[PDB]
Amino acid sequence: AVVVKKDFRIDLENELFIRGEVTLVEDQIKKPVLVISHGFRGYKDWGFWPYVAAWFAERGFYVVHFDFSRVGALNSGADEASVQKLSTVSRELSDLDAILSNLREHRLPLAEQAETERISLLGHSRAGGSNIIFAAEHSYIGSVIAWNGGPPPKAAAGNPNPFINDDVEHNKQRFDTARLLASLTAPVLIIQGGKDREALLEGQQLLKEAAPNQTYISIPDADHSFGGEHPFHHTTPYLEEALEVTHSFITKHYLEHH
Ligand SMILES: O=[N+]([O-])c1ccccc1
Repeated sequence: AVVVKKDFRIDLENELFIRGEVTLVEDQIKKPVLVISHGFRGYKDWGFWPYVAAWFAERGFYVVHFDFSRVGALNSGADEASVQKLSTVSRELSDLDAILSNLREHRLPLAEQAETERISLLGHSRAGGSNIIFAAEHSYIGSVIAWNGGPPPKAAAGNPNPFINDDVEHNKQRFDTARLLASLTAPVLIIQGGKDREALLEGQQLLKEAAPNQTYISIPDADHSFGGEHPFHHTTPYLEEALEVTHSFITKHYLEHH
């Protein structure tokens, strides 16, 4: 049982691109799909992501994780205005659309082993919110999990990004995850570490109050990265628990029960 890792690159407009990887144990059968989105400071090789992708591949998934367009732009020497424009939630939604379209058109590596009837999303931090938005707007997403994220987007930390300020202001209803969670009939899981930063914990309580239909799990002693921040020598009890709970939540919802 070898975990294969197949690199790919999706060419977008002009000089932009998405680099990604498919992680899979090749069993000559279609496997449910997990698409992973990294957080605002992440990239596909950051911290626990390679371990996480392999962990789900060992447990029966066809896994996709990838660099958002803004990562390749930065690495390619794009200037600050270009990188800032690519850093909106709106661009995340568009990059996810390119990943999912290429998956659904069987252009990703080993796509004959992807069960595209059974797509789940896993998003970390800021991508937890954008994954909820994407899932709510796309019927073909069957379930979504957010790790230490979920609340509606707002202006990023550090330097002012005006494109982010405009994106947030022109999309207040569209990006309101409390309203989206309340009406989404697909199962949503939010895992939140109890040691995380305290404006985030308050945002998470508003989601649970707004949308008690969904599933909210606390890991009381875990921080924003479940201890798996870069570099990654080994897993942690908080990351293993988040993986277990995420896995259990997905399989619990594969069969339609009533
Ligand atoms: O209250 N909670 O346990 C909770 C609330 C939001 C997200 C995760 C857990």
